[PDB]
Amino acid sequence: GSSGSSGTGEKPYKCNECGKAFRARSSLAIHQATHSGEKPSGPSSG
Ligand SMILES: [Zn+2]
Repeated sequence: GSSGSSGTGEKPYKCNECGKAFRARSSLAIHQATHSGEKPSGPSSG
């Protein structure tokens, strides 16, 4: 694995969906726009 630690690193925003941490809101939002998912046309996967 990895330590994923480079000097400073404050996690002001935390995604209550997976566990991601962004520096600002905009950064968090853009991501939250990936979780959305329903009525999938093609369950072939899973
Ligand atoms: Zn997330």
